[PDB]
This record gives sequence, structure tokens and C-alpha cells, in this order.
Amino acid sequence: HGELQYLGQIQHILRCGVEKDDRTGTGTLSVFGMQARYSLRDEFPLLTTKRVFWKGVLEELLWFIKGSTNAKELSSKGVKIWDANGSRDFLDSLGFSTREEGDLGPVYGFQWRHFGAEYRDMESDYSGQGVDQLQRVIDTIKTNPDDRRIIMCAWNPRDLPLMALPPCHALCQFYVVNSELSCQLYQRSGDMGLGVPFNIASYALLTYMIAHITGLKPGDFIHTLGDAHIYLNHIEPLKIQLQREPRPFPKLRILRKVEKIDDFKAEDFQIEGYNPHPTIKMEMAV
Amino acid sequence: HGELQYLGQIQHILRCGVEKDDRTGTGTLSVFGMQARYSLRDEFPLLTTKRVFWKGVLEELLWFIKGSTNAKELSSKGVKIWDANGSRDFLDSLGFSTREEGDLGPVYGFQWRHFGAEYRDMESDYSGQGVDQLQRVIDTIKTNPDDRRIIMCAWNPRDLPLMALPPCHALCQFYVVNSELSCQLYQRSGDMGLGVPFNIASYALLTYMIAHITGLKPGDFIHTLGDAHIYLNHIEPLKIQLQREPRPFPKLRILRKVEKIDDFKAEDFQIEGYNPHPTIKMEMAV
Ligand SMILES: Nc1nc(=O)c2c(CCc3ccc(C(=O)N[C@@H](CCC(=O)O)C(=O)O)cc3)c[nH]c2[nH]1
Ligand SMILES: Nc1nc(=O)c2c(CCc3ccc(C(=O)N[C@@H](CCC(=O)O)C(=O)O)cc3)c[nH]c2[nH]1
Ligand SMILES: *c1cc(=O)[nH]c(=O)n1[C@H]1C[C@H](O)[C@@H](COP(=O)(O)O)O1
Ligand SMILES: *c1cc(=O)[nH]c(=O)n1[C@H]1C[C@H](O)[C@@H](COP(=O)(O)O)O1
Repeated sequence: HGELQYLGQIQHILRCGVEKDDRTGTGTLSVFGMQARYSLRDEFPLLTTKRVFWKGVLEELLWFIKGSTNAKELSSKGVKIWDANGSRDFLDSLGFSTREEGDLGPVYGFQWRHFGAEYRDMESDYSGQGVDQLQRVIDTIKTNPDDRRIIMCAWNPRDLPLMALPPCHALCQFYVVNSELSCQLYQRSGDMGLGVPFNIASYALLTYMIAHITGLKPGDFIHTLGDAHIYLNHIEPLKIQLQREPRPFPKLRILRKVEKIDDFKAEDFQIEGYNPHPTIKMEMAV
Repeated sequence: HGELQYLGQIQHILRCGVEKDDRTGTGTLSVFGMQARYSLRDEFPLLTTKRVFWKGVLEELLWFIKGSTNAKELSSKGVKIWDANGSRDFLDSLGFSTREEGDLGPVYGFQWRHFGAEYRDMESDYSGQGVDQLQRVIDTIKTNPDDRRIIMCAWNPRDLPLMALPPCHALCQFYVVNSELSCQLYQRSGDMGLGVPFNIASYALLTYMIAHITGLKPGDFIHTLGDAHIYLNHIEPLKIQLQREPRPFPKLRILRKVEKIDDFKAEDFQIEGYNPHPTIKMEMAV
């Protein structure tokens, strides 16, 4: 199976990791530099030893492509995952006391589509200005597949101080060989219990979406970690999930041919064959 | 030994890589996503199955920290490695026909120290403007070691079109645990025969330098590849080097305590125990 790599990384961070501190004040066992490789050929990496909130996964990605930064917008669809770092309290603690709730700042979406752009408020019109990496990437795959510079980068030094919470997935690169499209991710920081599972699915999905518009077959999703940690209050839970048998990865279908990455709607995607083991609750470290 | 990982990656790219094309028009066998880990504790990763131009290695890094972009300056010291992509011909072929030879453009050095900065000519004064990642990184290690955002990024989307040759080593991150400092590198593109060997040494050196000024012990250098290729005209050569026995990695010493990363001079470093196998000539793909 493929879900064994993930389990194993967890198995390792537990028997060889080291105690560390972090901004949350919570605990953490960590390890530096790790690499796993999931196959995207006729299967989707949606963990099974636990139930993943696929709804939030899909909504968030749609939310990113949009270029939005209002943690409220995603909340409107019923995905709370980002309301925490957009809250009034969390925002005031960083000296952003003059911002309106939900303004995450120049993060993900804004970087992907308007890199150059000069940020200022979560509801300004940034169309036409900035540099669109997401699109630049697509056109290259189409015209020049062999290029070794198909990179999309979220880490923008100039803007770091305005971000309510820096890009954990900081940079990804695509590579195409013999009709199939692959993608590698560099995740400087990984919450092995909450975000990672969500992250693996988000990039596998993005790959599928790209492959479809360019007419290629998805290949491999390579996941490279930096500080792969496990918050201390996650040890008991993960320890259970580690004793669960993995069932076959599901299959994801796109029921309607789309030719613009912006035409995608939540109804265009459907999953088949998801028989996950019951959910496992884990608290988020703020 | 540690040099076996490198050899092996070469061994792999040769019996499972795939034929590919590239801008140089030369050939290439490639593989996507690879990861090696070299230990920096009481040893320096200066390859032995071949003789590495340690002089150029050291000069180039000193050249980067400086923030220089004149391929001439480094040439003045006797390190030609960058005169090729700064040449009059190479520069005119990219439409930079109004630049003076040796102006690589907003590359490495300029990004490391003056990220924000608006480039314009290789001899303008960029002091005070831009954002200094190199220094930002150092102060963090000193004040807040647990930070999971100690990143230095060279990939700057806005400037790509001005660069005569984009950052192959695009991003690196530092992590500190129990008195030792480690560093991971993401190299989107790797010329397994020429640049990589040079690159592994350049980052191990930078780590040593940082560790010294912050008073820590060097730990691990993690090398993550993207398109790890082998130009076709390198196959015969590498095939020889692969049949050579590796001798112990040398040891590097800093003979004089320095407290500013800019105070470093070439005379502050000395290597001990380097018994490499004779040189191996390989032509550069322009
Ligand atoms: N410290 C920290 N870690 C992170 O991972 C993170 C993130 C990533 C987004 C995120 C947050 C919470 C859950 C989440 O809680 N997922 C639950 C399901 C919740 C539900 O049912 O709505 C899970 O167990 O997967 C899933 C994803 C933003 N800020 C963060 N800060
Ligand atoms: N295509 C391509 N590949 C690269 O690696 C590269 C670089 C990296 C710099 C570089 C170039 C050549 C040699 C080099 O020739 N090294 C020799 C020794 C040369 C000497 O003795 O002066 C070696 O065999 O190591 C060593 C390092 C810039 N532009 C490039 N373009
Ligand atoms: C950040 C966002 C994401 O998409 N995925 C993640 O796993 N995370 C995690 C990483 C880390 O646990 C925390 C951010 O902390 P820090 O800024 O790295 O200190 O969220
Ligand atoms: C680039 C610079 C460096 O320090 N190290 C490297 O190995 N290289 C190599 C990568 C690639 O072989 C070539 C650049 O080609 P491209 O821009 O990726 O097409 O130089």
C-alpha cells in the first residue's frame, strides 16, 4: 500500500524524534528532512486509517485558486479550518489590530496569482497586477514540457511580516515525462496529525486538475518535509491510528471536461471507493 | 562512507533514468525527486573519487555573501566557473544586448542580501535597500533557535526574466536541535557531474561558517533534488569515477575566530587530509 509511508514517518518521529519547543507553547517531537513518494496513477492519496474531511480539502484548494484571503469566505462554504488564525484575538496579538477579522494577509492565494503585487486589505482588486505563477506554470506544461523551471513559489520574503501565518507548503515544482505529469512539494513545516494528511490530498488534487486541462496522465506526488513534528497532545491518538489496517486508496473522477483552471466547481469532482476507518479527533495548536 | 550516496544516485540515474531533452541541445538522462543526507560532524563533504576545485568552491561562496553579480570579479580571483553565462554571446542571445559582459543579473548574491530591491546594472549601490535574508537567518538562530521559518530563498518570480541563468539552488532552510545546526537544500536542477559536487561543498561550508558565528556544532546537510540529470557526454567519465574506492572525507578548519559573516577571508579556511583520486575532465553544457 502507499499509506504505509505516512504511517511509517509517524512511526519514526515517535521512536527517534527529539523533544522541541515551538511558538504555540505546546510540546512537539520533531525530525528534520524526510521524503515520501505517493503514486497518482489510478488512485488518490486520501488516507484511510482515519477519515479525512475531503470537503474542506476540495473547498480550500478552490479557495486558493480564487486568490482569496478572507478566512470568512471559506467559512461561508462550511470550512472552518482557517477561522482560527483570522480571529480577532489572534490577529491583534501580531499587531494587526486595525484589520477586519478574517484577513489572513498576503498568503497562499495572493502569492500564487499576484506575487509582485503590493498588498493592502483583503478586499481590494488585485486583478491585472502581480505575477500569476499558477497560470505561467500551465502554459509551460503545454508549450514546453521539458523545462526545468516550472516552479510555483509561495515564500515571499518581502511580505512575511504581513502574513498571519506563513506558507507551510512553500514551494512546488512540476516535471513531465512520457505523457505523465508529476509534482514535488517542499513543506518547511508539517503538523503530522492535522495538516499533512490534508496537504497530501490538496496537492494530489491540484496535480489531477492540471493534468486534465493540459491533457496528461497524473504521475507521482513527491512530498519533502523540513520540520516534520508531532504535537505532544497528538501522541495517544496517532498511536491508535497506527494500529489500523489500511484499505485501498479511493478513486477520484472529474465528471465534465473543463479547459480553464478557474471554471472548476465543487460539483465537477466526485470520489469513489472511500471506506475509511472511523474519525480520530485531535486538537489544533494555535 | 558518505560519498557512497552520491555515487549511488549516479548509479541510479544511469540504470533507471529516462532520456530527456534540454535547452543546451545536449542530451540527458534524468530522474525526478531524490534525497541524500551528508553528516557534517567532524568531516567535510569534499568528494574523493575525483578532485574537486576547492579553490573555486570557497571563492564562489565568498563571492555570494558579498552580494556581487559581476562574473568578472570572481574571474579576477581566478575562478572562471561563471564567465560562460556572462559572456557577450550568451548575454546577447537572451536579448540583454545592452548589458556589459559579466552582468549575471539579479542572481544568488543579490537575492540573498537585497531581495526586495529593484535591480538595474551590476555596479549600482544596493546597500540599505532590499531585504537581507542571510543576516535575518543568523539573528534568528541566535535569539530564537526553535523557529520553523529560518528560510533563505533565491527564487524570486518577479526577477526571473532578468536572470541570465536562474537559481539552481533555490531555497535552503536551517534547523537547530541540541547545540547542533543543520541545513536542507532544494535544488530544482542538478548537473550530477559538474555542479552538484561543487554545490554539496558550498552548502556544507556555509553551514560551518554560520555554526561558528553562532557558536554551534555543524549537524547534517540534507540535499533534495528535483531534475537530477546526467548530460549524455558525461556518461563515459562518470562510469570511471564509479569504479574508484573512496578515501576518508577531509577535515576543514577555521584558524581565527570571526563574529561577522562578512569578515571572512579566504585565508581563514584550511583543509586537512584531502587524498583525492586524480581529476576527471567533463565539458560544461552551455
Ligand atoms: N498548528 C497548526 N496546524 C495546522 O495544521 C494549521 C493549518 C492547516 C489547516 C487545517 C487546520 C485544522 C484541521 C483540522 O482540525 N482537521 C480535523 C477535522 C476538523 C473538522 O471536522 O472540521 C482532522 O482531524 O482532520 C485541518 C486543516 C492552519 N493553521 C494551522 N496551525
Ligand atoms: N550546464 C551547466 N551546469 C553547471 O553546473 C553550471 C554552473 C555551476 C558552476 C560551475 C561550472 C563549471 C564547473 C566545472 O567545469 N568544474 C570542473 C573544474 C574546472 C577547473 O579546473 O577550473 C570539474 O570537473 O569539477 C564547476 C561549477 C553554472 N552554469 C552552469 N551550466
Ligand atoms: C501550516 C499550514 C499547512 O498548510 N500545513 C501545516 O502542517 N501547517 C502547520 C505547520 C506548523 O505545525 C504550524 C505553523 O507553525 P509555524 O509557523 O511553522 O511555527 O502549522
Ligand atoms: C545550475 C547552477 C548550479 O549551481 N548548479 C547546477 O547544477 N546547475 C545546473 C543545473 C542545470 O544542469 C543547468 C541549468 O539549466 P536550467 O536552467 O535548469 O535549464 O545548470
